Amino acid sequence: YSWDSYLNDRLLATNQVSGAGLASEEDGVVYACVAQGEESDPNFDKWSLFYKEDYDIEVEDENGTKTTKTINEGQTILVVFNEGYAPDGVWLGGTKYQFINIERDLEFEGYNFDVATCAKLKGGLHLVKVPGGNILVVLYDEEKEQDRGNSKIAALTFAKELAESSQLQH
Repeated sequence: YSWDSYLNDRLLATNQVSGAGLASEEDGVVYACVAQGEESDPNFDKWSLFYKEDYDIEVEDENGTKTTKTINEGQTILVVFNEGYAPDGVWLGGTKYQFINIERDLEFEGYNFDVATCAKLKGGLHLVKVPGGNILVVLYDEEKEQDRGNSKIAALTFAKELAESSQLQH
């Protein structure tokens, strides 16, 4: 597909998320995305929310020790599903999110899902493994009448649609 159409009609049309993308499970790199930017900003760059090439960050531990870490953003998404923790945080689009929770085999209306949630200032994201070996990335923005609970139901509802038609395979 051109996944943009689909993401917009099925997910962004809800008004419950600020953005949505698909990542490959192989590298965790978002390859299709939409952002509610629209009003909003018309020269708004949706990719700015979802993609950023490898960069170094400076970290200071409690000791006062300063190190550099090279952030590969996709990898920070894979570590949460692969290991169940985030040694560096989850980074997306240059923004740091805090890993709050992972729920494996969460039951949503007939289907099971691995779903992770991370937080930023006045927002966050949900990550859901969906078929085709994809990760669904959903953003929410508390300044836009969105919240963590409703964006997650919205992410799960979209994942269920994908899981259902993935089972028409003929």
